[PDB]
Amino acid sequence: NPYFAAGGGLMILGTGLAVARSGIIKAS
Amino acid sequence: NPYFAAGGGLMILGTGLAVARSGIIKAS
Repeated sequence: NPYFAAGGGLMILGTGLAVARSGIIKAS
Repeated sequence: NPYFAAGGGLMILGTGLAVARSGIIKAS
């Protein structure tokens, strides 16, 4: 679990990257 | 985590490859 609790964090920050790219593109 | 922190980087550069192929095709 703790060695593989980072996959969820990378998925979370990747969803954040997609929301930021989408929202960032809308702002631009 | 650090042994598997490369899966996120490969996914990132693969998304970059898709954006570059899409954008590169548009430029061509």
